Amino acid sequence: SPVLFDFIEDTEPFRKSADKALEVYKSESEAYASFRVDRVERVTRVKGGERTNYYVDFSVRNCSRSHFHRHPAFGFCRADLSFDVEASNLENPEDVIISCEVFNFEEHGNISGFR
Ligand SMILES: *[C@@H]1O[C@H](CO)[C@@H](O[C@@H]2O[C@H](CO)[C@@H](O[C@@H]3O[C@H](CO)[C@@H](O)[C@H](O)[C@@H]3O)[C@H](O)[C@H]2NC(C)=O)[C@H](O)[C@H]1NC(C)=O
Ligand SMILES: *SC[C@H](NC(=O)CC[C@H](N)C(=O)O)C(=O)NCC(=O)O
Repeated sequence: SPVLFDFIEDTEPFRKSADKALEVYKSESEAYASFRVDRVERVTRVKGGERTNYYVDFSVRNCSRSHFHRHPAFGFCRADLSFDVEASNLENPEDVIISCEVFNFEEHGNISGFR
């Protein structure tokens, strides 16, 4: 059985999947409580003998940093959605694995300095 790796060009149908994966992620990681999906960036499909996996790569924002003129923040997440090969839509993955990494304006280089 060959394994097929390719990309889905129309990512908008994965937006809800990204929203829900972030919701799940933040329920386990309290520092992420204020976070919201920015854009779905890329979706990769891997089709195997057993499952179809979709890897939904998405940007996030730390909305608590939109208040009080805080330092900006951004993150990238990947959600791995694993589907029964018989699934007819995206709504009900058998399981989901999510990781996220954050990029804080003030923790990198000299960009948070003054003249
Ligand atoms: C998203 O943005 C918010 C705001 O920057 C981040 O929450 C803040 O996280 C810092 C570091 O944990 C908190 O500071 C800590 O405060 C505790 C108690 O005050 C103190 O014991 C620690 O030494 C530390 O200074 C800060 O309170 C918290 N701020 C707010 C307003 O909630 C959050 O971490 C960012 N999320 C992620 C995933 O990066
Ligand atoms: S993180 C602050 C909120 N952002 C969003 O809800 C979506 C992400 C985008 N970066 C965007 O909105 O441009 C927010 O509260 N946005 C403005 C509002 O008051 O709705």
